[PDB]
Amino acid sequence: STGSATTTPIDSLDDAYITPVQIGTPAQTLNLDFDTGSSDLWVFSSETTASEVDGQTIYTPSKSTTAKLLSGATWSISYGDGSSSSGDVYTDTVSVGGLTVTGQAVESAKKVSSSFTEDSTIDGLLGLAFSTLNTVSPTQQKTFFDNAKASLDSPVFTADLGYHAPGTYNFGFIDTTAYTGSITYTAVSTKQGFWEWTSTGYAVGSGTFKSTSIDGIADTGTTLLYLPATVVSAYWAQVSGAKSSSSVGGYVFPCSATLPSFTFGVGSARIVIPGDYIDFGPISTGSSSCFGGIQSSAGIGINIFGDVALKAAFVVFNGATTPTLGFASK
Repeated sequence: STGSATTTPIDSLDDAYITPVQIGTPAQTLNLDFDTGSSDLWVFSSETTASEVDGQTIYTPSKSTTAKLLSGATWSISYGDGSSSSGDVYTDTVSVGGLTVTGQAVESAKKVSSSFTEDSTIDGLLGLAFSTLNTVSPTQQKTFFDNAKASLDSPVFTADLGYHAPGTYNFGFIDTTAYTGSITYTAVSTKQGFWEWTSTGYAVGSGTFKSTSIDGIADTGTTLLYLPATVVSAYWAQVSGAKSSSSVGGYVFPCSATLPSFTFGVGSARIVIPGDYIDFGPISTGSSSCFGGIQSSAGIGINIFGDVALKAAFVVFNGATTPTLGFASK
């Protein structure tokens, strides 16, 4: 089997991407944030504290003939921005882009933090990291991809995120029309539960490439590119007026700037992020200070190749017995 679904930015800055997902019978369609950095499929639901729902579409298990309470199971997750959610668990039929999994754990939110309530465009998350990170207790649950894998034509999914435009998530096949040149594959460590890999270096603009190993994760659920402070300083030093602002919480730059590109290495191959991809606009409405799309990972504890980086590539998440990651230009 295969599946293919369009993913769409939630706003004009590509702050996140939502993908329609069918849950239950008859289908209830929710727009979920596909997150290769976590491993829980959770949804706003009829069980979510009413004051914490503000415009989201909810899953109502009682209206699904295929929903079953997973008795005794609970979940609770925190994310990198300090947001969180928790609840109980149903199993139900879940389909993405025509690909169907029966018995998928659907984690129903009883509580969500303010950041989730305030974002009316995201109805939940669909985690695509390794199932070892799944938070369901006392019986850990598998991701949608893990459950689908055996049925897939090939044990892969691909992320093809757009810049200020829709893109595609494919399951079970590699669309050879969706990228240019060849795909370069690179090793993955699953030791931390992530799609963790080592970039071979970077360049800033038309500058010379610096060969240096940068360990990090391929994370569709993070907006920006988070890299070591040395790398990030070298980038922003090429932008007149750019500075790290403690009050804003990262590098800012004059909105009048033209940003240089940023290149990262994948083996002997190179992915070029255009400068425009690194512009996240005014820090507040009407400001002439703009927020940068490359930020330091210092104090996160891991480097993160988030959407800023991934949307410059066609990315293969290869879930074969020995997992790997593939990157191509597009």
